[PDB]
Amino acid sequence: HHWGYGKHNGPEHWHKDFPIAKGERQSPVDIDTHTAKYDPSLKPLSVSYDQATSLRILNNGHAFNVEFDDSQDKAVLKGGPLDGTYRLIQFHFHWGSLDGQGSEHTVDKKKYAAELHLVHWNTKYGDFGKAVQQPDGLAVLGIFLKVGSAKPGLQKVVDVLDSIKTKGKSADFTNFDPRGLLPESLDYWTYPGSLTTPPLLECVTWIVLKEPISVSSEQVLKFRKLNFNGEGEPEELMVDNWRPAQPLKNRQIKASFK
Ligand SMILES: [Zn+2]
Repeated sequence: HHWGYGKHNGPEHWHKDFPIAKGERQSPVDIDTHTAKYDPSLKPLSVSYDQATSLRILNNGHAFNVEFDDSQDKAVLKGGPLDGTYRLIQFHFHWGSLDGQGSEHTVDKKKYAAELHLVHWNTKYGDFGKAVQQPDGLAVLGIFLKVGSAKPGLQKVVDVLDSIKTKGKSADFTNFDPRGLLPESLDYWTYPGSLTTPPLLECVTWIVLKEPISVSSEQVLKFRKLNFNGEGEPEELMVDNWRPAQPLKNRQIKASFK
C-alpha cells in the first residue's frame, strides 16, 4: 500500500506515512499575483545549461525523470534568490487527465495542463542525498505548460516514452539539451517550500517562471499513455500525478518583476 495518486493512497493520505505533509512550508501553493511582493533586490536567474549531459530517462512509477550527469558543474543554476551554485540532476513533469488540470502550482487559482520541474542541488552539500536534509538544499525551476503550438524541443522526450511505458523501465537518453524547454523570459516568483512528492522534505527554494511554454495536444496526449504500474500488472494510466495546493502559512511569495 505505497503512496500514489489514487483514491486510497493519494495526496490526502500521505500525512499518515509522512507527517511533514502537514508542515509549515509545504508545496505547491497558489500564487496570488496581487499579493506577491516585488523584490527589487532579486537578481536575474543565471541558467548555464550549454554543457549539460543527459544520461537516461526512467519511469519511476510516479513520473518520468530525465537524469543528468551531476558529478561536475556542467548544467548549473545560480543567481536569482540563490546563494551558491546548484547542479541540475533531473527534470520531470506533472500532468493531468484533461487539459484543464495537471499543474501543481496555480496562478490566481488557474491550473495549467502540466508543470515541468528542473531539480537542482546545492553543491556545498556534496551530493543530492545530503542536500535534501538542508533548508537551502534544492532549487527547483518550475515551468508551466499550456496547450497550443507544439514545442519542438520537447519532441525527443515524447518520442522515447513508448520505451519506458511501465514502472522501472529506463532507456539511454543522451545529448538532450534542456535549453529547448525554457520560455523566452526568465521572470519568476520565488518562495521557500518542499518536495511535492514523498518524502515531502522542506528543502526547496522554488523558482516558478511567469511565462508558460506551449506544447501541442498531441505532445501532452503522449504523456497520458504512460503507466503507473509495472509490466505484467494491471494497467493504470499515469495521469493526474499532481499534488493540490497547500496552505501558504507564514510565507511570502516574492516576484522578480513588476
Ligand atoms: Zn515535481
